Amino acid sequence: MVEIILSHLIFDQAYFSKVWPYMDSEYFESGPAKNTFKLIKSHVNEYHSVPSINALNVALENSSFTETEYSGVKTLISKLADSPEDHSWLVKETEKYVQQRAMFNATSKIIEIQTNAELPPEKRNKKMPDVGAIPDIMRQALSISFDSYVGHDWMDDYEARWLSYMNKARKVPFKLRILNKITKGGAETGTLNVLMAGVNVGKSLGLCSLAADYLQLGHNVLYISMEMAEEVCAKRIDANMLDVSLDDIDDGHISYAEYKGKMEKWREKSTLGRLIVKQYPTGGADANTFRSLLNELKLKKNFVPTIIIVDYLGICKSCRIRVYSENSYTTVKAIAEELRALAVETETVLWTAAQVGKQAWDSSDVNMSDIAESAGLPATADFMLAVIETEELAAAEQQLIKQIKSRYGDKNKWNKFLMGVQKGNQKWVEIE
Amino acid sequence: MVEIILSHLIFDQAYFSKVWPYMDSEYFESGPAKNTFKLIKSHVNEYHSVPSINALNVALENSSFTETEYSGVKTLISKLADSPEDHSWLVKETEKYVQQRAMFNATSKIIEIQTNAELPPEKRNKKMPDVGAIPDIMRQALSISFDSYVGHDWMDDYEARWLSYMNKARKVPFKLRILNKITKGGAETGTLNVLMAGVNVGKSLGLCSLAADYLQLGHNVLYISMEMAEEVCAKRIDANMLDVSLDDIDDGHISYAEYKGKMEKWREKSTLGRLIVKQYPTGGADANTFRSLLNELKLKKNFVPTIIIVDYLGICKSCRIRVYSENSYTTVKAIAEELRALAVETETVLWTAAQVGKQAWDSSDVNMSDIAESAGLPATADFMLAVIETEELAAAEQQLIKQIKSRYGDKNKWNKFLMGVQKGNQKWVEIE
Amino acid sequence: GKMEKWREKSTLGRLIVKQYPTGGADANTFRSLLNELKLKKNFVPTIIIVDYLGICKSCRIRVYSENSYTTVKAIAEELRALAVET
Amino acid sequence: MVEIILSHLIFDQAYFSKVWPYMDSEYFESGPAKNTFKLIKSHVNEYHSVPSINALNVALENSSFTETEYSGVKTLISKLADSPEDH
DNA sequence: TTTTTTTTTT
Ligand SMILES: Nc1ncnc2c1ncn2[C@@H]1O[C@H](COP(=O)(O)OP(=O)(O)OP(O)(O)=S)[C@@H](O)[C@H]1O
Ligand SMILES: Nc1ncnc2c1ncn2[C@@H]1O[C@H](COP(=O)(O)OP(=O)(O)OP(O)(O)=S)[C@@H](O)[C@H]1O
Ligand SMILES: [Mg+2]
Ligand SMILES: [Mg+2]
Repeated sequence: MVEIILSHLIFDQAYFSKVWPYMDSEYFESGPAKNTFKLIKSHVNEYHSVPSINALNVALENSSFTETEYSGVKTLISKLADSPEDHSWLVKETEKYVQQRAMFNATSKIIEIQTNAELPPEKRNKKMPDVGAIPDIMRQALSISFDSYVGHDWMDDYEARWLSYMNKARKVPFKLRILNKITKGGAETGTLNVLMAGVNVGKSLGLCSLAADYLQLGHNVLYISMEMAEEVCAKRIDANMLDVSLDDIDDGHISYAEYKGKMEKWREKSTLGRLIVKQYPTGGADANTFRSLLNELKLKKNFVPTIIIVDYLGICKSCRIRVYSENSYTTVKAIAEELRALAVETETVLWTAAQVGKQAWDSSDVNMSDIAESAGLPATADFMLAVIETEELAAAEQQLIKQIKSRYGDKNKWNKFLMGVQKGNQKWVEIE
Repeated sequence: MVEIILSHLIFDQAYFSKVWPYMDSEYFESGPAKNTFKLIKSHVNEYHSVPSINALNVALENSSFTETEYSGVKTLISKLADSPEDHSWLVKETEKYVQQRAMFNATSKIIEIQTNAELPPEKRNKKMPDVGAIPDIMRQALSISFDSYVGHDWMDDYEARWLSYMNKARKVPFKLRILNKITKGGAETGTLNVLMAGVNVGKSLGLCSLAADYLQLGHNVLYISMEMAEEVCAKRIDANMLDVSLDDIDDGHISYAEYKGKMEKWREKSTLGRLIVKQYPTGGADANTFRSLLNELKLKKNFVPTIIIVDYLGICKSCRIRVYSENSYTTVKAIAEELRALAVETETVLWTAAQVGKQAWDSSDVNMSDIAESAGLPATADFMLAVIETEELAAAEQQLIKQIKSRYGDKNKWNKFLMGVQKGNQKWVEIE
Repeated sequence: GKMEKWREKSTLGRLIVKQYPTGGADANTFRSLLNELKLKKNFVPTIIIVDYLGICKSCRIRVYSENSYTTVKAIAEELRALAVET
Repeated sequence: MVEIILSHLIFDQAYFSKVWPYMDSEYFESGPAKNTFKLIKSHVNEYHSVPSINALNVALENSSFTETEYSGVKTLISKLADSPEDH
């Protein structure tokens, strides 16, 4: 049914718009269909417009086809006449035909490779790849996109925009009321959020608390620890969930009976996600390793996270440059860009913590210029919180959170607010 | 690798238990391998235990097939030896072989289906799958892999994590009341512990004292001196262990009789550990050099250290920054990260020392900002003790210790505590 | 009601919003996007607005063959060349 | 004496202890010996242990090698055996 | 070899 495909490519515009990128010369035939599709594709890539019948004829005249190909293309172009068909049905049939033809090409290549490899080494040909590259061509036949989004037309796509507005398909709510009220319903899907604070003042504590809350809200959470082992972060999360004090696990003040009892009482709830903690060596993992980790989790453990928390994002590799090849600014900006690209690609909320230069350690006020590792991070950041803590504030068992950078709302409404962080329990609560 | 797989299935149990389920009768061959695996699977089904060579022989005897196949399988069970290869390599190569054989079977089925399709409809078998069934089997070719430990799940790994809780895994006691009290059972294997003090305050004294304390408690210590020679470090260890003042060691007050007697007395103590001292030129020690000499000499001296000490962290050499760099911050941070990574890879407590800034030499208190030569070190350090010295405390033979940073406990609970120092004895004592 | 009221106006143009991965887009990628908007739709922009220039990737430098003042300036020159060309 | 060197690398543990870290790929020849030591290097860098004969000629030795050099490599692997003498 | 950057220290 290639003739219908070509006729609707030429005479229809919505049809051409819907499925251009999945049209390839290897999908029709070795005869007139491929030739006329080559004509169409040449005109398209040359003039950036759907050719008309006159344009196709003109391209035919100044071509290098023999008599047989000329006659076939001329007849096929003559047959091209517009007909009324269902748009969705046409799209579905195009998907079916493209899938079937890709599978046919794949299996033909498989036959060729297997048959030639069966031959003795002298009889076989080196022009054709060995059996080793069977799976890739086997998996490329199943990796056809079939969906292409060119842009968000402001006037033509206001229905979907309003559906996203009312449905809040982007916001991911917190468990703290103050965070929701300052972020207008939580953090969005493809975003990078930052906790800015000094050394040993509650960065990883805050990230573990956020991970615990997300896990409580039925979310698949992937905690990527860079400074402490898997058991340490899992112990912090255990202290947060089971309400066991962190000192108690060390001192053995909790019996295995009660620990297992509350573990069971947590595991029975259906409002509980899956948490996978994956520590990497300090400065030894990159965004490509993160993507491979996601792929392996999905394939083996059937795990696709919705929240990915990376504690101390700074100690990574940019995956584009050699490690320590550049200065701190360049490599950190590249790592942050890769992290936000991963967040937008997987539509996963990405939380992290930022180091602060010595000029703001033990200081009651923290600004965005006080960030240490780079200035390419705050530009790439969608939300930053200062987690300041002075001696007096630490005495009162609280931290001063400052909204130094907010893209979800105005950062001058509730700029200062106190948070009741419980240092022992690795969890913070709202003062209200 | 049919022979290896069959052998380690018959003999090994860890290999058998790790991957029994990912084994199909059609993975092996059309000849003797399939028959032997059929016999193994039949024996496992009849009796839920791994068979033995005699069991395979008798099962072959009571089996019935062609005499040529009988001889082939009998010869096949004549070569299955123990051959204890590595288990990780075993499972990895078995996974590779299984994936290759699954790919071969899928390819063969695809060829058969395509050949059946390219036939007149009269001469076709309806039992054969249609062309449309080809894609899904391709997924069955790609969706084959052994389950592997990807991350640390917080729920379905809680029992092992509790095992790591009740067992004080990754803990090394200190033989000192305040140290074990503040670290909640010693430092953890694969961490960074640092002493920050001014110039000539007792950093090397402290490291030697810790090395001796570990040596008493049956610990192997890899001392790496960057400033002092091996003889000097051995002398400091002697002064700490034998309670001989540094004056008496080089003034001749120590006699060979007493020295020999005390040495043999410590030799008879089976609780005594093993200590070595490797010296490197100032700024000429590398992480790769750490592993090399230990690797070959580990075979040569059967010595593996629980505690690795690197004197004067600030004057080491990086294994990633190839050329010398004037930037203190980047180089020192990279060196600290390299040290922490080496410690975690070897799973051994790493101790070091650090230099305070020029402004902290005359100060009675030391802050974390007053560190020198970098700010990446306080970020990479799991534990930091400031050895504060002042004239009044020096007169009282006491040095203040202030836990600047602690990931083992709360650094505000016992932040400041006096520790008695015997500089002549080069020893640490706890004030009661 | 407001959307349809704006659509009723004959003085209203067209707005196309396209998001690119941070670092993934390029001046040649921008040109390909313009060609795609001319092909798929009848859209030929008169105003092009980019949130930030330096995020993009140079079409001539491979990845980071040189420093910041060889890629950022190259992208700026490529974007001005795009403006002149279109 | 590359054959003796590789034989004692594979079979003698004490020899591997004092001689392997000072060994390199380009220290034997450009023929089969280089390929054999490359296989050994890959195995040791992948598992931190000396490969067995089976781990060498079965798991490896099935890489992208031409027949002329693959035959030589398998011949070299065949002629490997321990030699009793002092370390 | 020009640049841009974060940084420690006189
Ligand atoms: N194991 C622990 N037991 C008890 N309290 C702890 C423990 N670890 C940390 N704390 C407390 O939590 C505070 C912050 O700890 P962290 O979670 O490491 O915050 P941090 O800022 O990420 O630390 P770094 O190493 O600078 S990133 C410390 O100052 C202690 O008061
Ligand atoms: N051989 C020695 N004899 C007597 N006292 C010594 C000796 N070595 C060090 N000390 C004393 O021990 C204290 C500092 O010793 P060390 O630990 O060697 O110095 P440090 O902490 O390593 O600082 P550095 O490395 O010299 S900048 C001072 O009070 C010295 O007087
Ligand atoms: Mg922390
Ligand atoms: Mg000293």
